[PDB]
This record gives sequence, C-alpha cells and structure tokens, in this order.
Amino acid sequence: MARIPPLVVCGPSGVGKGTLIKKVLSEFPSRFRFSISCTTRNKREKETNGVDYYFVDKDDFERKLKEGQFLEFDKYANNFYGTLKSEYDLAVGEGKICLFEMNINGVKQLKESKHIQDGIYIFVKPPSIDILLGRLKNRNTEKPEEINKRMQELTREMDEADKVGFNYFIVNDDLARTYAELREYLLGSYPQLRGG
Ligand SMILES: Nc1nc2c(ncn2[C@@H]2O[C@H](COP(=O)(O)O)[C@@H](O)[C@H]2O)c(=O)[nH]1
Repeated sequence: MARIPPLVVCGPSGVGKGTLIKKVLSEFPSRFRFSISCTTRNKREKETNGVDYYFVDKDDFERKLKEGQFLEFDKYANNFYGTLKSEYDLAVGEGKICLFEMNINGVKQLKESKHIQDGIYIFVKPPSIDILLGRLKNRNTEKPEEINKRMQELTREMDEADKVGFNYFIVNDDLARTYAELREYLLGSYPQLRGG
C-alpha cells in the first residue's frame, strides 16, 4: 500500500512560497518534515545552515552528486540545488509527510523518479508579474545580475507551469487569505492530516 504522498511546493522567486511553507509547518509541525536541500548559493544573514539549506561549495555538491546522494538536482540562477535521498528517508522513517520546495525542473525530475510513487504538487503564482518584479526589487541587498537571473527563471517558469502537471495552482495575493485557502486544500488532499 502506497506511502503518503509528499507535498511539493514550486513557484517563482519572490512569490512568497517560503512563508507559506513556514505557515504549514507552524500549523502542522508533527505532520510534515521539511526536506533540507543542498545549495551552492551564499547563505543570507538570517538563514541557517542545516535548517533552510545545507550550504555547500560547488566541489562538495559535485562530490555528493557523483556519490549518489541526490534524488534530483538543478542549476538555478548560477547555483546548484539538490534534494537529498537521506532527507526523504528521514521523513519516511518518522512516518511524516515529506515537504519539498523545488523549482520546476526538480518537479519534472521527481515526477519521473522511481523512488517516489506519487506526490501532491502545488504551484504558487503571484497576483501579477509586475507585483512579483516589484517584490524582487525590494530585496535591497541582492546584486542586479542575481535579480536578472531570477527574472529570467521566472519567464521560463510561468511559461512551463501549465505543461508540467501540477495538482493545484494558488495565487499568493495576501498571506492570511492564501494560507486559509492552502490549508483547506491540504486538509482535503490529506484526509490523514490534523493540526499540531
Ligand atoms: N530543483 C531543486 N530546486 C530547489 C531545491 N531547493 C530549492 N530549490 C529552488 O531553487 C530556487 C531558488 O531558491 P532560493 O535561492 O531562492 O532559496 C527556488 O525555486 C527553490 O524552490 C532543490 O533541492 N532542488
């Protein structure tokens, strides 16, 4: 009998999917385990190694890849990101729903993986592209090239999301409203789920 399907959250940079995920984990902390991805990008000052990501250098990312540690990986905006088999295994051992956050290429890979039989895939959209571009611009500290790459990824992502096979599309206009919608979708999708 099938394991409980992982929850997979995808969307463009600047859409607020990280905050939505933190709200899910806040309401349902005993029910989900967040998959801590590896990334080669620089850690921001209030991110934490071993909570948000495992921040590694590109050499160590390549070593991990070649040693067979990843279920999927991609290059996004000049850095590498990857989902560890061990992190999915920890969720499974704990009897929890694994919660992944990954980009559209990672989604495509997970859907073809023989390690995971099914999943619930959600794409988070902005209220408008203009609003999202404005949100990216409000990141005072990111370099123009970094913003540039994230906006280039946005174009691809918005173009392809319709073709990938998401179970649900949600528009993050306001966190309270959007989370109220999201939690009802999750409760409907996971009859096993309750708060706490
Ligand atoms: N394919 C893949 N994408 C990831 C992974 N972790 C984060 N990402 C994606 O990479 C993009 C950039 O993440 P950020 O640098 O903004 O944290 C986001 O779309 C994020 O969801 C991963 O393990 N695999």
